[PDB]
Amino acid sequence: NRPNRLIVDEAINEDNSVVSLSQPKMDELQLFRGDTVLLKGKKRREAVCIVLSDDTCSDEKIRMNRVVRNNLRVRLGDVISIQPCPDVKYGKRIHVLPIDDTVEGITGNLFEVYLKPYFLEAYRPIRKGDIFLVRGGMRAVEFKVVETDPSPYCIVAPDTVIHCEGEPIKREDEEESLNEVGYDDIGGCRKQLAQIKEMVELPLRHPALFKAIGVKPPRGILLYGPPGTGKTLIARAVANETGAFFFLINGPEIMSKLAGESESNLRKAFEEAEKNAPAIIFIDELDAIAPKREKTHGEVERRIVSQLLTLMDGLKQRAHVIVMAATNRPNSIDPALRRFGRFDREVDIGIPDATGRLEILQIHTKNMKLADDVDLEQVANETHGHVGADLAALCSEAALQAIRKKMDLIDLEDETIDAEVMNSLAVTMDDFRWALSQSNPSALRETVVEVPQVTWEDIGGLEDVKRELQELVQYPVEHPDKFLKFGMTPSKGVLFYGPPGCGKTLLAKAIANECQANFISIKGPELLTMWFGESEANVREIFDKARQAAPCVLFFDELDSIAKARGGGAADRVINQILTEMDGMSTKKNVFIIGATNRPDIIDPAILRPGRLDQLIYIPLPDEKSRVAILKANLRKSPVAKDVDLEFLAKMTNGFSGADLTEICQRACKLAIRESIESEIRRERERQTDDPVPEIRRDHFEEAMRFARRSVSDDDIDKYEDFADTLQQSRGFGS
Amino acid sequence: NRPNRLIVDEAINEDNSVVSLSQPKMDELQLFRGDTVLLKGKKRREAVCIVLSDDTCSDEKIRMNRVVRNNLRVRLGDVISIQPCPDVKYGKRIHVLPIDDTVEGITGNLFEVYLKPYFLEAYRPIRKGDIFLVRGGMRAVEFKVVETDPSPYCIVAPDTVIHCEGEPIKREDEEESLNEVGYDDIGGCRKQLAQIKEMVELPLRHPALFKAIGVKPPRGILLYGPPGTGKTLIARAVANETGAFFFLIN
Ligand SMILES: Nc1ncnc2c1ncn2[C@@H]1O[C@H](COP(=O)(O)OP(=O)(O)OP(O)(O)=S)[C@@H](O)[C@H]1O
Ligand SMILES: Nc1ncnc2c1ncn2[C@@H]1O[C@H](COP(=O)(O)OP(=O)(O)OP(O)(O)=S)[C@@H](O)[C@H]1O
Ligand SMILES: Nc1ncnc2c1ncn2[C@@H]1O[C@H](COP(=O)(O)OP(=O)(O)OP(O)(O)=S)[C@@H](O)[C@H]1O
Ligand SMILES: [Mg+2]
Ligand SMILES: [Mg+2]
Ligand SMILES: [Mg+2]
Repeated sequence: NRPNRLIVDEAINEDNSVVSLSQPKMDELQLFRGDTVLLKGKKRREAVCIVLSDDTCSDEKIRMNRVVRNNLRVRLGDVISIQPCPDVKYGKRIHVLPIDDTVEGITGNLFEVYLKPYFLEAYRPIRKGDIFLVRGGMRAVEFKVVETDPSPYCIVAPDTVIHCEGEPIKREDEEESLNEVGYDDIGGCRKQLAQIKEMVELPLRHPALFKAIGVKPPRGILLYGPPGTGKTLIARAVANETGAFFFLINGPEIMSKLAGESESNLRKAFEEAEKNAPAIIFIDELDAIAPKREKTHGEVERRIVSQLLTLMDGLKQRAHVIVMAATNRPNSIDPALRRFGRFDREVDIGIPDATGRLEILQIHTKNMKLADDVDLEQVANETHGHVGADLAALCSEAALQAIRKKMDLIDLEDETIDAEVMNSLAVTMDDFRWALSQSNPSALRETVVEVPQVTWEDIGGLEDVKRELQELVQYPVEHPDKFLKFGMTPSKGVLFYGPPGCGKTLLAKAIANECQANFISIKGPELLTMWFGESEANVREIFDKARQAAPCVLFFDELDSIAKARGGGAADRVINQILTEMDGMSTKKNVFIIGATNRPDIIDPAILRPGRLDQLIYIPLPDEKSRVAILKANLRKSPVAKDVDLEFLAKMTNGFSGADLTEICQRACKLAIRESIESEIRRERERQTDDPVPEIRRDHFEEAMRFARRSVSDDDIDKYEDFADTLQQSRGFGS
Repeated sequence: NRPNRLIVDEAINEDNSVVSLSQPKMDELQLFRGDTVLLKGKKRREAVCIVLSDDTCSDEKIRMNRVVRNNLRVRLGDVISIQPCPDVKYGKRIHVLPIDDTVEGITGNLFEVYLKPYFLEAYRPIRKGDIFLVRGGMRAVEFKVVETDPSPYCIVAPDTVIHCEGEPIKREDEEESLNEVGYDDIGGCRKQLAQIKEMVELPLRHPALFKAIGVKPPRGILLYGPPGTGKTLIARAVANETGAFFFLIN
C-alpha cells in the first residue's frame, strides 16, 4: 500500500523532536529537512516531529528517539505512517506538567531550569498528549503536554507561553516510563546486541506467526562475560523494547530460601511467565543455582538443578517465552544446562573497546553538566581494562567529587540544595582525572579482543610482504567468490621468523588493521602461566573466542619462549593442543592464525606442516631504505628539527634492528628532554636572580649514535640468512 | 555568609584549648597568635579557645580537637562561627566536677593530680558547661565546668581558685564520651582513612542530597589487611565521627 507507511528503527539524533529518513525517501514522500512531519502510530495516537536526512537510515525505515517511539505506543519493527504537516501554527499557551515519580526527589523551579533551555531557540513541534524528556541537574524528568492553545499540535516559538501548575500527575497505565532501561542505555557492544535482537525479535514480537509456522526458535539464550559488562542490563532492555513480560530470577535470592521454597519459587516464576506470554524469564547469576556437577555436593542443591532442568524442558509449552540467563563464569555452569533444547545459544558480551567505553561514558554523563575541558574520548583511551560498571561508577564518583567541592561553599547553608544549584553544578576534567586515580578496574587481566591501531604506516619497509599478507588474509575475506572461481581454498596460517626487533609483532597487528578484523595476541610466556591442568581448557577457549570475533586474526607471539621449555612436559601438552585446535579450525570460519619466533632453529616441525603454519615468511633486518622509513615512523609523533639528516643516519646504522633504531630515537630524545629539564631550572635560576627550546637537534642524534649498540651480532645474522633458505626442510631430520 | 563562619576539620594541636586557622584567615578576622576566640556551634552552644596559625589548614576551615568539637555539639565538616573575644576576664572561682564513669576505678586527690598541672601556667580560656579532658595515671578523666564566678566564660589564671565537690556527675544525654573511639585514636594510615572519610562523608552527612541527585554512592566498603592493622577500629571511629547509627554483625 501507501508509501507513507514506514518501519520503526533505532535513533541517531538523540534529540526528542527529531525523526530521520533517507534522502531518497525524503524525496519520495517529498519532504525536506525543515519540514514538520505528522506521525500516526498504533493504539490510535499521534506525534509531530521535525524531519531530517540521514545517510545511514535505510529508505524503508524511520529513525525515531525512544521518546517519540513511546508517544506512538510503538516499538522497533512496527509500522507507522508519516505525512507532511505545514498546517502547524505557533502556540499561544502550552500547559505542561511533570510526572510525580520523576521529580519527587528534586525540588525547585521546574519551569525555569528544564523547560526554559529545552524550548528556547528549539521551535519544537509538540502534540497534545505527548510526553517529552528533559535531562538536567543530574536528573531526567518527563513532562506531559496537557494542553496547547492551537490543539492538538503546535510549534513552540519564543512568543509561546509555558506554564506548570505545581503538583505533578501520575503515570497512566499505558505510559511506559522513559526512566526504564533501553537499547540507548547500552553501548560499545553492538554486534552482540544484534545477535540477541535477532534471536528474540521473531518469536517475541510476532508470537502468532511463530506458533503457526511450526519451526523451532531459540528458547534458552545464555549471556556470559566478566562481571559488570551489562548482562543484566541487556536482558531488561530486550524485554522492554519488545514489550515482553519480564520475570526476574535472582540466583542468590532463590538459593537463600529453604529447600522446598527454592524449587517452588522456580515453578511459580515459569508459571507466571507462561501466563503472561510473550515473556522473558531472566536468570541472573545462574552459576548460583546450577554450578558444575561435582561442586554441587549437598543433595538439596542438586534437586534445584534438576528442577530447573525440568522447567527448561517444561518449555514444551512454548508459550511464547524465552529464558535468558547471565553468568560471570560460563565454565561454572552445569553442562546439563548448555545442552540442546535448554541454553543452546551463547553470547559473549566481552569487555568494551576504546570506542565502546566512550559510548558508555556518554550514557552516564547524559544528565550531568560537564565542563568544556572534559574530553571523554581522552578518558576513554586512558580507562583501559575498564568494564561498563567501572565506567558507570567512575562517572558517578567524578560527579560526587564535583559535588563535594561545590558543597564546601553551599555548606554555609546546607539545608537548601536546589535543582537550580544542581544545574549550575559543573563537572571539570579534573573531577574525572580524580576519579581515574580512585578507580579499581576489574578487567585488566582479561584477554582483550579488538581491532589494533597499528597501521601499515607504522611499519617501515617489507612492502611486498605487506602485500603477500593482503593476499593471504584480506583477499579471501573481501573476495570469497573469487577464490571459489579459481577452485582454491587459502592457507590457514603464516609463520614470521627472523632476528629480534624487525617488526614481526607489528605486522601481525598491521594486517589486522587493514582487514578491519579483530585481533588476538597470545605470547609464549602467557601459555606457560596456565597451571598444568588448566592449560587444556584455556587453549580451547582461545580458539572459541576467535570464532566469536570472526573475521579474526589469532597471533601467537614469542614462540621462542615455548620452544625453549620443551627440549618439560607442561609446554609440550600446550602446543600439541594448539596443533589440534588448528586442525579443528575450519578454514571457512574466517579465522587466521599467525606465528612469530626469534628462534627458527627449535620451532616444532609439526607446526610447519601443510594446513597449519605453512606460509613461511622471513623478516630480516632493515636495509638502507627501510631504516629511513622506520626512523620517520617513530618520530612522526616527535618534534624533529629540519637539521636532522636521516639518510646519512641510515647508512651509519647498517646492522641495526628495527628495535635498535627506536632505541636511538628514544636515547636521543631522552637527551633532548634532559636538556629541556635542565634548561627550565636555568630559566628558574635567572628569574630568582616563554621562549623554551623544545626541539631535537643534530648533536642529540650524534650523541645517541655515539652510545648506540647492536642487538643482532654478525654471526647471528649469517645463520638467520641460512635459515631463510632451509626452514622448510625441518620436517625431515634436523638441518 | 559572614567571614566568622567556618568549617570544622581535624586537629593537629593535641591541646584542648587550641584551635587553628589559616593565617590569611587569621588576618581576615584580625587575630594574632595569642588571641582568645569565641566559637558558636550547633545546639545554641558556645566554646572559647586560643587561636593559632596553621599553614596546612585551608582558609575556609578551622582545626579543633575532639574535646572542642564535642563541647560545640558539632562533627567534622560542619559549620561554626568564630569571633574575637577581648572581654575575656580572669577567673575568680572555678567549679569543675568529674564524670562518674571516668573516675570510679581511681581514688585519691583528683584535683592536685589532674586539674593542677592542667591549668598550671596554662591561662586556658574555659566556658561554663564545657567538658574538658585531662590524662594522667594511665587514665583519662572528663571534667565539666559547672560554675565560674565570671560567667559564662573566664580564663584560668594562676590567681584562679579551683573547686571540686568530690561528688561526680552522671553523663548528660547528648554529651558524648571522649572515651569513645575517634580518628585521633587511629594512626599510621591516614591515606586509607582519607579515602574512607570521602566515600562516606557525602552520603552519610548529607542524606537529603541523595534523594534529589539520583547518582549512586558506594554501598559496600571492604576493609582488608593482616590482623590487628586496625580494621575494626576504623569502622567504629567512622561511626562515631559521623554520628551515624552503628549496627555490628560479628
Ligand atoms: N555496556 C554498558 N553500557 C552502559 N552501561 C553499562 C554497560 N555495562 C555495564 N553498565 C553499567 O553497569 C551497571 C551494572 O550493570 P549490570 O547489568 O548489573 O552488570 P552485570 O553484567 O549484570 O554484572 P553482574 O551483576 O556481576 S551479572 C549498570 O548500572 C550499567 O549502567
Ligand atoms: N619495521 C618497523 N617499523 C617501525 N618500528 C619497528 C619496526 N620493526 C621493529 N620496530 C620497533 O621495534 C619494536 C618491536 O618490534 P616487534 O614488532 O616486536 O618485532 P619482533 O620481530 O617481534 O621483535 P621482538 O623480539 O618482539 S622486539 C617496535 O615497538 C618498534 O618500535
Ligand atoms: N592504626 C592504629 N592506630 C591506633 N591503634 C591501633 C592501630 N592499629 C591497631 N591498633 C590497636 O590494636 C588493637 C586492635 O584493633 P583492631 O581494629 O580490632 O584490629 P583488627 O583490624 O580488627 O584486627 P583483627 O581483630 O585480627 S580483624 C586496638 O586495641 C587498637 O588500639
Ligand atoms: Mg546484576
Ligand atoms: Mg614483540
Ligand atoms: Mg577486630
